[PDB]
Amino acid sequence: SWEVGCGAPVPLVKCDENSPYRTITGDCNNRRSPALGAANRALARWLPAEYEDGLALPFGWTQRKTRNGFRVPLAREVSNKIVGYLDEEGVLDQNRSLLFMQWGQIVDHDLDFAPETELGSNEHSKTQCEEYCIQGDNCFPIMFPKNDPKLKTQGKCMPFFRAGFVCPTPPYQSLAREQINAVTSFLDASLVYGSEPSLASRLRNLSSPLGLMAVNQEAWDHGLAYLPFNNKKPSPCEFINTTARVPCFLAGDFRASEQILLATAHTLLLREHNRLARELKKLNPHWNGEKLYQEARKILGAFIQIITFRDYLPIVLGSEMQKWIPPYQGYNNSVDPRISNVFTFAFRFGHMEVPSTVSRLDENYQPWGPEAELPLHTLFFNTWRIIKDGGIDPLVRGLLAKKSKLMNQDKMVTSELRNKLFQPTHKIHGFDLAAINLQRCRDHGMPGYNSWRGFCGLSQPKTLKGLQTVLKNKILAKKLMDLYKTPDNIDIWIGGNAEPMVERGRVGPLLACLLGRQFQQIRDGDRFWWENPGVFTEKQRDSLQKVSFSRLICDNTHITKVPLHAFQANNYPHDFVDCSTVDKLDLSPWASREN
Ligand code: HEM
Ligand SMILES: *[C@@H]1O[C@H](CO)[C@@H](O[C@@H]2O[C@H](CO)[C@@H](O[C@H]3O[C@H](CO)[C@@H](O)[C@H](O)[C@@H]3O)[C@H](O)[C@H]2NC(C)=O)[C@H](O)[C@H]1NC(C)=O
Ligand SMILES: *[C@@H]1O[C@H](CO)[C@@H](O[C@@H]2O[C@H](CO)[C@@H](O[C@H]3O[C@H](CO)[C@@H](O)[C@H](O)[C@@H]3O)[C@H](O)[C@H]2NC(C)=O)[C@H](O)[C@H]1NC(C)=O
Ligand SMILES: *[C@@H]1O[C@H](CO)[C@@H](O[C@@H]2O[C@H](CO)[C@@H](O)[C@H](O)[C@H]2NC(C)=O)[C@H](O)[C@H]1NC(C)=O
Ligand SMILES: *[C@@H]1O[C@H](CO)[C@@H](O[C@@H]2O[C@H](CO)[C@@H](O)[C@H](O)[C@H]2NC(C)=O)[C@H](O)[C@H]1NC(C)=O
Ligand SMILES: O=C(NO)c1ccccc1O
Ligand SMILES: [Ca+2]
Repeated sequence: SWEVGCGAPVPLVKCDENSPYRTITGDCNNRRSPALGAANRALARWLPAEYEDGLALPFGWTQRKTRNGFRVPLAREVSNKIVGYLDEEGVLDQNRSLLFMQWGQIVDHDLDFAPETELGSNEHSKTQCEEYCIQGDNCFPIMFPKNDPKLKTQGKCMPFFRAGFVCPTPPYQSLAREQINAVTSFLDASLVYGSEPSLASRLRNLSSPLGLMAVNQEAWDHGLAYLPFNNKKPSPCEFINTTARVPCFLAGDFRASEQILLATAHTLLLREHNRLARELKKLNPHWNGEKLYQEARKILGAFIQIITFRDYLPIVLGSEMQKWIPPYQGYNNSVDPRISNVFTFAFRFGHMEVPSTVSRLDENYQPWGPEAELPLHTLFFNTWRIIKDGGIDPLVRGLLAKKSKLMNQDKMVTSELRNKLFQPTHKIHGFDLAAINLQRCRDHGMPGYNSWRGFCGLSQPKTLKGLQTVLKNKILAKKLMDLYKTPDNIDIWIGGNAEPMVERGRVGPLLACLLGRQFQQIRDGDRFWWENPGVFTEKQRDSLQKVSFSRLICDNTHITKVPLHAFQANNYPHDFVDCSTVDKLDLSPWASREN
């Protein structure tokens, strides 16, 4: 008996085996093993976890224990000496729009979420961790180096809490610690609809038989919907501006308001569901609410799948695309569709793609107002700039017309994220996402850089010189050695991202392998994959492959000019055409006759 037993975070129910619709939780996708890919289950392990005590303590916890003979460097040190930089000039990606970064975050949020541990509201725990920086239980602080300016200004550490895990929440004790994925592993738009029946239902408009999602009642965007506000106070969104007092939005995913451009994409998707559902009510007047909801939902999930696999993946993986994701051959019930623990770190290549500012453009795509270009850090958990400063059209135009940041070995992550991150649970704009990613690697018990190179069949450098040749960078390799003392101890997030980009792509070999395997598996092991015979009809398929992010914008905003290939860098006005030139989604194939 393999470690097959434990199952408890978990909400349990029965499977209607002939339902043409996915469950909200992901259960029932695989017929022989119904829990596969479901939400609130453990992240899969492609390799055994590596903890300090073999079971649960992260490396770096016990200051005297080493990793292969050496102390592991402080997360914030590595951040300071390797990841930071000062000059934002020359840093933009010349052939990827801001939308390229933004889509990655959306896909990521549909596939994985490992929430921090809670246990204790009205507990000195949240206090003992932030106020005193005392390591202990789920408090695993990021200590500041000596010479770090945050020491003079912020305190002795940045609080950090370990990720939730399967089985409990209490002192669990024997088999290795496994973190939770709170969302469904299938690319199914769970970030729009929710992963729990509890939330899925609350998101819906059930007082009307139209199969629509609830929309904001306090505010409108020139007649277009906004996501509803969240009930819960205190909300970090009203905190960043107690005068405006505008709460975070309520969406299928809890991270929706982390930054204004993410909330903007969530709004576009909410609108498409309603557009689709009312458009479907027109062709099938007899269909009921539930049918409208499920059928629009199914359509929206196919859209996310199509854009991801047809438009997005090919420009991340480049020439490695064909190597890891061969053409679709059909559903394979033997494939594990679960998202792996390491994927959630590999997919973090996106953090190095975020630029320092966000712009709002007017109708001619020229600056909108006098304070049109804003620093990223003022937009974390900011919903007021949307409700009170022009709606989403100005931000959407920036998404289309501005560029992503390009990964650069000398310029990894912007200070907006590296020194000024705002955490929903705390009150300063002073966190470091890079140090957090590093610390989280250790928290999730990740094998080191060389373990993953071997897994992907790549050479494994043992020397500084071996490491120079792989990174193709003498000094980066050297700072890496000085901090880590052996390439075996290099945290995967930084190791993976330090490698040069493959041809036509935006990640290196190690990441291409880790990303590509994962995507191949969630496609091949998804019974509801859009191309799987029987999910949609042939005619429905011919209609779905004409979707494009450009059309989505046209139908759901007041923007009338869009580029044809939204993910590449596009210059206004030459690369911008009229919305009426853009292929629409033909829903006639969804018309039924029941006589
Ligand atoms: C602010 C943040 C972003 C933009 C300004 C941002 C952006 C991205 C991109 C573009 C990603 C992929 C293409 C991506 C992936 C994942 N992130 Fe990240 N992200 C912002 C902020 C955060 C924060 C805060 C976290 C949590 C860090 C922690 O470990 O505590 C974060 C994480 C992740 C993540 C893991 C999700 C999970 O499985 O739990 C990605 C796959 N991002 N982000
Ligand atoms: C900026 O990036 C653009 C998109 O990545 C790129 O254009 C793309 O170039 C590739 C070259 O491989 C072509 O790829 C397509 O080739 C044919 C289409 O003629 C198809 O049969 C293939 O399946 C594949 O999709 C495309 O012509 C184009 N890709 C897309 C999706 O439009 C530009 O070259 C880049 N610009 C610069 C200046 O480098
Ligand atoms: C917190 O949110 C506040 C309200 O949203 C915001 O104040 C608002 O923004 C500015 C003040 O700086 C004013 O906007 C402008 O309005 C017209 C443009 O249509 C101009 O002609 C005006 O001169 C003015 O500059 C709003 O009047 C103002 N609203 C209120 C109620 O004060 C704050 O700036 C936000 N504070 C922080 C710290 O973010
Ligand atoms: C649920 O749907 C109903 C019906 O579509 C929404 O109410 C309508 O929409 C707007 C704003 O309320 C107005 O044109 C009418 O007052 C309503 N028409 C009808 C037929 O009721 C309602 O806003 C939705 N509720 C939520 C919470 O989203
Ligand atoms: C369905 O997926 C399974 C699991 O990934 C595939 O298994 C392959 O089959 C060989 C033996 O025939 C196994 O050793 C490997 O796990 C897989 N091959 C390789 C090269 O790794 C299987 O091929 C798939 N089945 C179908 C019908 O496509
Ligand atoms: O935004 C996030 N990820 O992309 C995020 C992830 C974990 C915790 C909170 C957050 O805001
Ligand atoms: Ca999902």
